[PDB]
Amino acid sequence: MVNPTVFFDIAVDGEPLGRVSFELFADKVPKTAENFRALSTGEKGFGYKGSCFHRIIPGFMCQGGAFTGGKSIYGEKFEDENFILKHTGPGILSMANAGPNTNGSQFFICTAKTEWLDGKHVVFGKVKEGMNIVEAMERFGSRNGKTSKKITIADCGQLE
Ligand SMILES: CCOC(=O)CNC(=O)NCc1ccc(N)cc1
Repeated sequence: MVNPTVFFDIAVDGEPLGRVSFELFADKVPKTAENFRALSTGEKGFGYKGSCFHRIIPGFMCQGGAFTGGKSIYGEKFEDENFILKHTGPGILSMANAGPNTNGSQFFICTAKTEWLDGKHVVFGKVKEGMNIVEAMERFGSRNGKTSKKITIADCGQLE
């Protein structure tokens, strides 16, 4: 089977910035890819639509996925599936966590190589189209992650 592709339409204080799409590496991390895919379509009855990027650190990453801390599709938190894929550069999609085996819905998009996270955060996808949109988002962050405008996922879903 072809790896899934999903998309986010990004808005800044309600004004459209464009569409970002992601390849999900289901061939290496099937359970982790399936969680993000289903949260993007809304098929379990909840997910990423309407949520914000709450933590943005320029030169590092954009983090989102906490909706009313977030939750996985497998009921609160699931195990680290593997560490096959590494944090190799801009556009890498990886799971946020609060220690071992604490994956939920929160995720981050890298804007640099973040090798110090290897073996602790599960990498599961990469930006395919719209990397410049992620770079534009990054400009609304700060040292501590606070955003100066409301950066939201206005819409989301599956393309393949
Ligand atoms: C670049 C990645 O940096 C972090 O992951 C920092 N930790 C973090 O935000 N922890 C909060 C959190 C709570 C519950 C779940 N499920 C996931 C995350």
